[PDB]
Amino acid sequence: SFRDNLKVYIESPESYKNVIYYDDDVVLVRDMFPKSKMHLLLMTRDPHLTHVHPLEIMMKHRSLVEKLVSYVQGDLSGLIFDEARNCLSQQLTNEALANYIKVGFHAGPSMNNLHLHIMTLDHVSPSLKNSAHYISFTSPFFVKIDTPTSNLPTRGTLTSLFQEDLKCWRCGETFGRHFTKLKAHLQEEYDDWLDKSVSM
Amino acid sequence: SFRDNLKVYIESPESYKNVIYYDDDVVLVRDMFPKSKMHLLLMTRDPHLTHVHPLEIMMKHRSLVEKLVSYVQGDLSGLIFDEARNCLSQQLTNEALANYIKVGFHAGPSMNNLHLHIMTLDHVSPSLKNSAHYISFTSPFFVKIDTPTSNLPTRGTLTSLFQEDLKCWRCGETFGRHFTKLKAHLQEEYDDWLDKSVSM
DNA sequence: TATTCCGATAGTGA
DNA sequence: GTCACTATCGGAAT
Ligand SMILES: [Zn+2]
Ligand SMILES: [Zn+2]
Repeated sequence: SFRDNLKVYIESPESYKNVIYYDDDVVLVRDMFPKSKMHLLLMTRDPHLTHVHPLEIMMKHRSLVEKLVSYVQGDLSGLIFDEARNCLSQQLTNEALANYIKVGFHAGPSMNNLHLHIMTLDHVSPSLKNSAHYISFTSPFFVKIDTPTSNLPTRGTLTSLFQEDLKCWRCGETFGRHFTKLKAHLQEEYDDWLDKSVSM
Repeated sequence: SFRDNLKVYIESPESYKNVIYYDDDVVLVRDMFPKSKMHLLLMTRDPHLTHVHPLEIMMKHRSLVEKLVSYVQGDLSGLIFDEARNCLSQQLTNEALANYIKVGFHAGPSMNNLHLHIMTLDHVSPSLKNSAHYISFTSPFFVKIDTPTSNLPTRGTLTSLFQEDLKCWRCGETFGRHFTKLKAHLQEEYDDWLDKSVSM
């Protein structure tokens, strides 16, 4: 099944150059279809935990949540900032980049192996091809890793999000269902953010 | 306006080789986007009648209706059969062709100059490109010229027809909204009809 | 809400 | 229900 496509990264990380980190516990791998300039996946290698739904992970597996956050903010932090500088600009400091990165799970992932998204905010990417892509990362469907448990969405409830009008995440401008127009505007927003960020 | 596109044929039929007949009263012209193998338009040149709605023509202009029918069955009859043989097959007799030709108005034409469609039944044509095309010629939206007045549709009432599932005019097979599949089937139906018709 | 391919659907401009 | 262009929307296979 296509839904098991990610299992090869946790089973044989030694085989993939796009696996930019692995140890006995986790794998950090580049998303094959990046939905922002930088888009990485952090995957547990635990044979049981990998098949636990991310909302259940957030609710009842706080040790794993803390462990993943610890990887992101510690041992993988330098690596992630270098990936971001290569994907965006060498001229961007850790401080600028940290405020331009989000980390979270999809509330309804299609792939069955638990994967934590670590990505830049731009959503400027050739692989961003439709409204559902965009909405999945910019609505409550994207469950940020620091969401309090009492604020988690209920499994299966967010279907209707995907039919809503499009709004730019940065400035709030609306685009109805005109995805192509949104796309062009996201480019502009990135150009703007970059100019402002390097200008210090 | 694009809606006045046909007026050139009644104003200056002398200028167009695809005007296959003209006199002081009418013009017979090839449809520029034929929706069957043969698709002709018979147009009154009368400055007033040309802008009368076809349903009003059918209801209250019986002399013009009779005159158009007289052209079709009389002085233009040989011409129409030749067009049909060239468009379909030389091997088809007048008798076979007469049962494979329909004559009628659209209940809601876009073009403003009154035009009577004279066309073969096949609907096999590169210009037949969507469901609305097909439905416009095979439903009550196509008002056959011999429709009794008491059985005419009311102006503006047939909008909903265009959303219905597709059915083959010849054998009744249904295709949902799969237009491409209908198209392929119409080809087959034409091949079948042709084989049967020349086989005397 | 995995991608990709095809095709139906919708709005516009002329 | 003029055409033609663009883009959105929808199902199916993988
Ligand atoms: Zn914006
Ligand atoms: Zn049929």
